[PDB]
Amino acid sequence: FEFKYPTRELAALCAREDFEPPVARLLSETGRQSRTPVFVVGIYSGSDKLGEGAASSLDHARFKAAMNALKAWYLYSPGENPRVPSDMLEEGAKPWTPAYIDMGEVISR
RNA sequence: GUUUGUAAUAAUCUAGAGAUUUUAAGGAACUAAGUACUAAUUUUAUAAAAAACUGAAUGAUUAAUAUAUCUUACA
Ligand SMILES: [Mg+2]
Ligand SMILES: [Mg+2]
Repeated sequence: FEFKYPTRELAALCAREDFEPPVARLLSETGRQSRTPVFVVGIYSGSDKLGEGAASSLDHARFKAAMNALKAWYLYSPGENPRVPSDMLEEGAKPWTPAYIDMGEVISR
């Protein structure tokens, strides 16, 4: 994954799914006014925590938190060893259950 | 200035080694001041690499974008 303006893609995702607008919140911090600080930022849509990222800058920590929120959306997995439609060709197989079909990747500014 | 000490020549005196006068003379490693007389004097000698990170405050300038499609315009 290589993101470009991940903060806009996450705002567009929440808008598409009708989630509350994403708000970045400082969960923890230490070393502000130092050479290697640690800002732990978490992006919430209402009261639910979507993603979190820890970086040495406030902006970077906010971008890293949005990227991790988008990865969690794209890297959703129903299971590690899921059934494949090719399994029905092998006779003697259980009935096929409809799989999850996504709408498509978010297109943002 | 300080220091050393009264040069030579000349005049006079002297058995003659010398004396007197011109003579506070003539010198001088030194000190101070003044003076550009001498030397600081040959056509871009050498070295020196040169503005970090995060937060905060406060400015300037700017596409600081994405998706679909393969034709579009001119002649
Ligand atoms: Mg004297
Ligand atoms: Mg700096």
